[PDB]
Amino acid sequence: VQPLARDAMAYVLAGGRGSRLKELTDRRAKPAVYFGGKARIIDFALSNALNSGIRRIGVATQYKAHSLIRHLQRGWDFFRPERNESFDILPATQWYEGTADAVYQNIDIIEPYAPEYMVILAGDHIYKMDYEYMLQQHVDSGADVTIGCLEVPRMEATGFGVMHVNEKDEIIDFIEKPADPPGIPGNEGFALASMGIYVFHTKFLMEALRRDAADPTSSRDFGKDIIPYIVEHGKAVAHRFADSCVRSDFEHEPYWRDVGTIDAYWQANIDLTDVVPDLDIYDKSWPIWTYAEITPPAKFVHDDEDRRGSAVSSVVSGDCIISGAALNRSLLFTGVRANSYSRLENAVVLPSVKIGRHAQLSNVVIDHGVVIPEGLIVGEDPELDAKRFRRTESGICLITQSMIDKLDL
Amino acid sequence: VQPLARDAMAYVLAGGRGSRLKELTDRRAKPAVYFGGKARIIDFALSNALNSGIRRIGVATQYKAHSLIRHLQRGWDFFRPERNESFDILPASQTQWYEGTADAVYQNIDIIEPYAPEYMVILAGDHIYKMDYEYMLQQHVDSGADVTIGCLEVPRMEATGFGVMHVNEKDEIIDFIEKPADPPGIPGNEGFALASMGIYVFHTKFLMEALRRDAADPTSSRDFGKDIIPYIVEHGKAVAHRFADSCVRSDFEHEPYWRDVGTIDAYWQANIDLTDVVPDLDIYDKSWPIWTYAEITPPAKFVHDDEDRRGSAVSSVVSGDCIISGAALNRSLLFTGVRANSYSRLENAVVLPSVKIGRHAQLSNVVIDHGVVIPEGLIVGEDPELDAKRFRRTESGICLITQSMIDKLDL
Amino acid sequence: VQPLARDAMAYVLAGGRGSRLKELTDRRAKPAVYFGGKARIIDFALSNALNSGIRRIGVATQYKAHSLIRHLQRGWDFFRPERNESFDILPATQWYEGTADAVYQNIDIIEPYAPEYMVILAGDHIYKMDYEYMLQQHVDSGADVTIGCLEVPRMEATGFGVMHVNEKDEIIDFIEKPADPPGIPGNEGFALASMGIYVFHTKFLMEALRRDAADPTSSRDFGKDIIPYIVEHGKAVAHRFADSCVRSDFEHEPYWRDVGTIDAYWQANIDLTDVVPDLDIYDKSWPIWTYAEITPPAKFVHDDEDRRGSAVSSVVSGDCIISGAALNRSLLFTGVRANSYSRLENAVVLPSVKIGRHAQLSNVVIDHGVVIPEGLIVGEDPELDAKRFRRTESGICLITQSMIDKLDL
Amino acid sequence: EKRVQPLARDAMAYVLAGGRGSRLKELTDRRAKPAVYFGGKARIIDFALSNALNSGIRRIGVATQYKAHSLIRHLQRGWDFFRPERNESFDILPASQETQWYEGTADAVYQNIDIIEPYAPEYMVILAGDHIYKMDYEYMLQQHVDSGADVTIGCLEVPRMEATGFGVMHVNEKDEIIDFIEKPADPPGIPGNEGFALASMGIYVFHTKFLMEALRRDAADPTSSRDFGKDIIPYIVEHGKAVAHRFADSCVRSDFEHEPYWRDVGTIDAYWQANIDLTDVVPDLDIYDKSWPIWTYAEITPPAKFVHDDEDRRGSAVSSVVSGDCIISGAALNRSLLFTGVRANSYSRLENAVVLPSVKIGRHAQLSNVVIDHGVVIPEGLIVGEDPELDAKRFRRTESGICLITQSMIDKLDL
Repeated sequence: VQPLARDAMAYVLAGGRGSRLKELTDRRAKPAVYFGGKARIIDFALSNALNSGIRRIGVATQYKAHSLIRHLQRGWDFFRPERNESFDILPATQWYEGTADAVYQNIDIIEPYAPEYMVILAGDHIYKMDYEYMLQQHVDSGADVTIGCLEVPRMEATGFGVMHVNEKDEIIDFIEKPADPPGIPGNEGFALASMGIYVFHTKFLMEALRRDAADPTSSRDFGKDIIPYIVEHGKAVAHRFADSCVRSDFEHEPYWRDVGTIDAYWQANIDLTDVVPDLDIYDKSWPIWTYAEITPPAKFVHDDEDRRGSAVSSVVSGDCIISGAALNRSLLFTGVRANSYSRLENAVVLPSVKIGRHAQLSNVVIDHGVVIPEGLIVGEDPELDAKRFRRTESGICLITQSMIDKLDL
Repeated sequence: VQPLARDAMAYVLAGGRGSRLKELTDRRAKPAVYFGGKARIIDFALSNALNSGIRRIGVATQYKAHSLIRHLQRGWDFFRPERNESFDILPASQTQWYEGTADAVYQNIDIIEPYAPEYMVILAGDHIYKMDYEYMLQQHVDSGADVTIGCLEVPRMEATGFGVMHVNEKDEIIDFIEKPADPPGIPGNEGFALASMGIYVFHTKFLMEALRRDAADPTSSRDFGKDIIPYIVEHGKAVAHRFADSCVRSDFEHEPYWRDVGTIDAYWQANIDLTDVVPDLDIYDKSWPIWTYAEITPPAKFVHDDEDRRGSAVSSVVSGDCIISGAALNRSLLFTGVRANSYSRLENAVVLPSVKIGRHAQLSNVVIDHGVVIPEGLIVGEDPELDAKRFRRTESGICLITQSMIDKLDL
Repeated sequence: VQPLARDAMAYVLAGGRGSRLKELTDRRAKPAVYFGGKARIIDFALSNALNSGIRRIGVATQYKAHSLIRHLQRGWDFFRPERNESFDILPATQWYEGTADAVYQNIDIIEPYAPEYMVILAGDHIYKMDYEYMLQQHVDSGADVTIGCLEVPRMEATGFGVMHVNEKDEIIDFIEKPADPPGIPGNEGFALASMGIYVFHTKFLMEALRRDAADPTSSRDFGKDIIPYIVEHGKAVAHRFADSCVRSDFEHEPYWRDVGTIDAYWQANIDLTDVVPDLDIYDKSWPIWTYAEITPPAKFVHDDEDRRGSAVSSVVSGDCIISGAALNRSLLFTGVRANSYSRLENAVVLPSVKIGRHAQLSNVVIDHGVVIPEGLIVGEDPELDAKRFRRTESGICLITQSMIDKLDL
Repeated sequence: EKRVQPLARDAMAYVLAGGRGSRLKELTDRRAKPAVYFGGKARIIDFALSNALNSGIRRIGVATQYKAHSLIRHLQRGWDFFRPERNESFDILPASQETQWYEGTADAVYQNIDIIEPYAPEYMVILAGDHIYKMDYEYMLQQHVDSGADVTIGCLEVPRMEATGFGVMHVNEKDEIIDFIEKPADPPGIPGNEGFALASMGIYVFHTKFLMEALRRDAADPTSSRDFGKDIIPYIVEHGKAVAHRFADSCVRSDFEHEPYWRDVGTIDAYWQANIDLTDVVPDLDIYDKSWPIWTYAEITPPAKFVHDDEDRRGSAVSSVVSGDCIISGAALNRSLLFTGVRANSYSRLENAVVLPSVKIGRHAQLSNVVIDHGVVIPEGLIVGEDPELDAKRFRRTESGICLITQSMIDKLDL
């Protein structure tokens, strides 16, 4: 009779340590990692909730949340309770004992709002999805939990929490990374991979997590304790990402990215420099909100036979001054200073980085605020680079300031 | 002890047609004209008021002000009355419009009175400059003047096109002259003259009766520069305040910066000079920021790198949400949202927001109005007689391009 | 599945004079008249749009617009275009030569948004409605216009532009203020009363308006020209208020008021003093947004035999100081200051009113900011009362500052 | 130089808000003292924040600690209007920057040097965030640079009998501090005017340069309790120059406030008194002074509604202060102060009651000389203020007969 997103509350689990992103997540959680030239990773789930019409949002934080909390304070500050909206930042006596405990310790935050539906969201993935489709299916199916799932070729799901399904898209088994992922009935060769997105009726959810906290035997996680429990003792249904995903007209397939490794993080950002990227960051119909300040425009200067500031096949944010520096196939976040006779290629450059004169960097990820000393060469000597910085097996160097300062060169 | 701006209300006069900007001000008052890549002209005076600590701002607008008013509604929306801040947009009505710039104040006494400020800072809303108004506020009460007037220190040859302040040894105004052929020089500093910036400071009580006396005078032109100021220069006490004293000069600004941008060449030159390696105006300054209306936009993007086409910008300023797809930019300033397409070329171009450049177009020495769609293959800057017959072209060689003109050509 | 509000624009008509409110609207448009103790009239239509899910709103203004426009600038300032929200104030040859011209002159504001549906609203009524219902009837009905109608007893409708329908609620004729109004077939005694709420497909509305500006015989009005044009040539289906009205559990009937006359304005505000008011201003599930400031609480002072500052069976806003004044069956907006030995009864007191000592006013509407001189008496001399101020037949006095200024006797 | 621009442009206010409100007992059990409500809408911390705002300080940092959940949430929702590109900043700084908490009140600044120094403020204004007072810090800033002092301290001029509970500053003819004693049993006196002493408000103005010096060389010394008044301040009064700034010179008074207002509300009786005092005809604190307004977090709420007038119930407030969204239904209120959302029902009576937000007073309940905690649902027929011995056993009753009532005591309730 009315749209269901009115009665929904998005609960964002943003306690991801990153870990596999190494120094990139040393002083910040993975949802706080920058992506795309402007936003952060957590901005996609939050914008999905906003654009789906969900007016109540909770975000549970955990590992090194100081930068994430400050981002959510400064950027997602426009919710007003008297308009029936709310944005609750819910940081962790001591740590949360998992991710279902992240919902248990904040019952007294949710239950005052009395939402009828809770949309449990992973806050460390890049994707655009209309959660109204997932809410309608949860009501129409009468399930205890609806789980969003990717349709992935049956060889990529080997590194995924895979749900096996029958012909009515009801989940009959969950397997953590099966060696031979079970396929879709009548559509073998594709398996359903878990997105970490679950829809519950709130009364059912409050009861389920409460039983979990009364189980000293439990690890207090949705995927290892809660989700297997309804899969076996109850009713679980799968929601396919392709049904809910919001595709631009310049998007060639449903887009979802885990950016779990340094190589995957690098590839997802550099792919935005392509002629027609997989992710349309120019889409106005399903916009991504984030914290942004009014910045001066980007500037390209110098044009001698010695030095020319210019960008080619590149994405350049505002407040960037490209002073006699050559940029090719590079993505620059806000406020980057590149100085004369320097050159960057295949570089993901996080905000407020300064490139010293005569430096030459190839196939790199430069962390926030790093000052690259004058004349530094990266991407030329693999063994020297693997000694000075963190180098992936395909030649991408993660460069942090603590690596830079520990060089007598 | 206490700062004077706490008890001051900046009153910005924003009803300037800027007639000599021609089609650039067709449907837009001069304070609403875009400048510098992101801001509009009126944002400088308002940002000077804010950064000087003046928490009450009134903006008087006149002709074709819908786009200016919407800018003020959207960009300057953060003032809170219960924190003793206010931002009043005061368009003419609430019999015709404002009879003059002094009537612009007079019609709005009942807006000014409830605030009861002790000082009134009358600002021109159509100039580009940075200034700390507390210095001027400080000189006013220490001088006992009836009005303090902000003045540029310009060489006498260039002061001939200004309203010039004749000043004695105490910088007291003994005569005001409209565009003198031989401008009176500063005593002891001949060769320089004092040119009015249109910045005034009054005690609010003094100002209210002046404009009320001006309103009860049928002879009056109802204008500050013609009726109120020349009245004080001879019957009251008028003192000049020197812009060099109060100008907020960035460390990378070689001189006090003030631009009128009163003609198309002057508007073009002021914008295009921000592409210098060291510009006169520092748009990367944080100590005295210029606030404006801005939205979150995607970054600028450059695509294609062939021998046929290469998207790139050299010696240029490029705002966000600009897609430079196989287009070659040189010495150009692009506002937000520009789409430049394959095989096109821009040189010495000021390109206002949301302009599309079609493939194979080549434009040199241009000002392209907001939202203009340049047809594919158009050439500007190559045939002066053809460009002048097609567009508004200055005698210096700069074309102003509007969509009306583009729609008016088979050729 | 998708809510239709996501793709609609609410276009509020707020250029009304409210002439039978007399000096209450001498310097304000009727949509800017205060109502309820904190809000103004137009806030209800705007809140209905916001709560229905509509985030693109345009408000056309005309007569006495400054305080209305200043109200919209500072109260409805939280919309952000890059979140696909918009709020346009449209005071945009002289004025609006009608009401259909109010849209025609602002097509250049509308069709760039390219909304799929237009919801044309009257901005001078007090009501709570979910516009998703009428949108969800419009696109299923396939009509060229859905018109919101109140089902009123047939002798109330004599002041309405009345339409009658068949068994399928299809509008066959439109009669403006019928002396003997046509009743609904089958169940007569009641009639459909048009509320001035129109729903269109945007592409249809644009043509209907441009063909209405083509005809020179046109008064350029919806209800007078375009609306009767479609029921004669196109398809119109009425929509019943009771199906869409948002009623609290404490509102015993669908609430809608016109407050067209001073007596009707007084009545609607004073009825809020009831124990069980017809309008529940405490319904948080459909809240009315307005311009509001942080204000001090209400203060009640003095308690002697001669003076006692207190309010009984009244509604008192913040920043109100009831100092030795006795209030009874009154409603006070923010900022009122009633001083010692004064007495108010059956009074609607607009913001910032000052009641001097010993003043005793009864059955009045006091205009915004009026200073009541000490010892003034109203309500005891019906003959003297009509001579100083404006008295209705029922004996309600509207008091403005100008009436007080001219008071010798 | 200048001598024209205000010093506040180059200052940053650092609000210490990590206190426990020790003697407020159950009122600060799940709130820090800066988060305790005061006045009818605002919380205690809003006064120091508003003083900084209205003084011209656009850079604020708030250090939190003990049970900071609702305090931090209050700061996120209310104090959210600062924009860094306008040279404004509001930093919420919880104690997670190391080992457990902040070692002290000076540790709260040293742990956050990395946030302070990029701003590069010229002057540091250290504020206690648990006092009710209105003050223009610009007077203190300008005094600091004309004095050449190392630290300037805000001081209350109180009779020496009352200065026995404060940190007392011993000054000379030039109000230059000679000594500091922690709560002297017989405090020293001011030259030219003894019978009075200078008591520390906990307000310190530093040159940021030297403060960073004093804080870094205070972390690397295990002799220090890592506090300003206990460790930093006494160091300067000995090795440098410490000057006393008197609240009477910078206090912002209304036309309706007859004396420099400063309250500590450190106990339940003091807290109850400070709120009830607002119901007086001429209050000591003028909450209607719009020249120095107190900003806080507030929502659009419905008005206050009074209803019923029979022979035995009449909803009415007398000599009281009633906030919005209050429905006084057949309830009589006298000498009370009600925050937001309070629901008082028929035949109930309140006298001398400070009623925090969203309290519900049940029918026939009669309460006298009480402080009711936020959200407490008073059961029907409850009688408080009638039986001193039984009220003392059921609730937190003060030595002067004020009962603090929390929900943790309404549930635990018997004969």
